[PDB]
Amino acid sequence: MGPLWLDVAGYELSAEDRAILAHPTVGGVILFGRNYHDNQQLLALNKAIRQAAARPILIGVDQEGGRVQRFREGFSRIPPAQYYARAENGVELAEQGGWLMAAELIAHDVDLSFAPVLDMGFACKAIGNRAFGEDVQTVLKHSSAFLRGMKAVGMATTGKHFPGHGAVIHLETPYDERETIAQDMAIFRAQIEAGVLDAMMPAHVVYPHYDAQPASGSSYWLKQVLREELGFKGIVFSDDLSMVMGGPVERSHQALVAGCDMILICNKREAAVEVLDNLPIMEVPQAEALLKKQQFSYSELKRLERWQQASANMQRLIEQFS
Ligand SMILES: CCCC(=O)N[C@H]1/C(=N/OC(=O)Nc2ccccc2)O[C@H](CO)[C@@H](O)[C@@H]1O
Repeated sequence: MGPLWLDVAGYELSAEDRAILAHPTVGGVILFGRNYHDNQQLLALNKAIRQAAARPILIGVDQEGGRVQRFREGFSRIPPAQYYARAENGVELAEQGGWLMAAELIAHDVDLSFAPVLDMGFACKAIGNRAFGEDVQTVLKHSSAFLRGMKAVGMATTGKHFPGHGAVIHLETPYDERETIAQDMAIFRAQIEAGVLDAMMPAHVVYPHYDAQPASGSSYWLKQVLREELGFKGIVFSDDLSMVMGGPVERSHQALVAGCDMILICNKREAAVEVLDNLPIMEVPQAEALLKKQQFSYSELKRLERWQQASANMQRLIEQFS
């Protein structure tokens, strides 16, 4: 596995996608709604991605529930992360949501969902009900549940958006000017200390009190804090670098230098090709810890009472608070 995550245009691999997936700088494919028509087509696409690469490769998607669930039709609908703590058995339901989301992805040959959201509060329009709660204990309590469900089916976990995007309220980059973000960061600290996060995705947010760089490209945030002060041992992602530093190669290089193990380039095939063409090849062997640890089909999954219940329970929960 190489450092680079990239994406494809549609439902099937093109000739160019195939040549791209063969390149050892590629380490993963991130999927979107546009890569999804139906269950069968998705299996077919993921099998083609794995064939084209002819080596282990990661397949990921933003499947959080609520406002962020790329694959809905033919899947169990997963509620907004916010809903769990609002039920009377929020921990129980949040673990069901996590296991169910992860289990259905796996049934469809997807390695991981980029989740859970560990941001605190609902006031940032882009986060909103994607957050588990509005205080440290509600977030920890309910994200841990969700995260235990992911782990139970053998899916690696990615906390986002480090060090916390919950308080972001007119430049190329959002700002959070509080002189302390200790509570937001405490959430991330507890999950790291508990050893439950396989990976971390940082926020594209500047915390001026702390550092001039958006956290996603910050040596302070990604190395001094994330590694040194907090002891994170897992995979650090960058933010989407297709969006100061220079062109794609320099941006990719600054992200890697800053402390990312893997970099994402979405929605810009020519920037990705420029990076494939020009970046020296590096291996990211420790990204293999992100490959799903289980294997099964959807109809095997549906034979579990655990599935029959989580599925009915998630639909019920969505109805309750919608
Ligand atoms: C903006 C709130 C934080 C967020 O939603 N970040 C997501 C995220 N956001 O991406 C962008 O905002 N990209 C972008 C923004 C402006 C210009 C160009 C790209 O990308 C990742 C991969 O898809 C997701 O897993 C992240 O959770």
